[PDB]
Amino acid sequence: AAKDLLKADDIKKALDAVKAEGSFNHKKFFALVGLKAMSANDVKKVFKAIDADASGFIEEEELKFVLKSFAADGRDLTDAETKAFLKAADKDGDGKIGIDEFETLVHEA
Ligand SMILES: [Ca+2]
Ligand SMILES: [Ca+2]
Repeated sequence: AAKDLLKADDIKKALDAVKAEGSFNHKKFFALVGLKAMSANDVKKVFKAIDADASGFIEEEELKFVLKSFAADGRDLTDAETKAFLKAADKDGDGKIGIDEFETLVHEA
């Protein structure tokens, strides 16, 4: 979904910016990849891409592999990057990310 939804050149730019281990910031990533200005309806389509097992939530293991939803060659996130992303996104503290939490995170910038 993500690569159909989003500009190829945006994706390359976003992935380039977070190449170095430790450099992933969700706010910067969302802005560069082009998710920031997208409608809730369209952000939902990206969410479903990241929700690999179709559970309805992005749980921690899926967050670690978030970059592979944008490029198959996307690196894993580090433990710290994963924890930082999870803490920012998981608004209710239940350990995983629901759609409405994801929507809010994308648009809170
Ligand atoms: Ca899931
Ligand atoms: Ca949650």
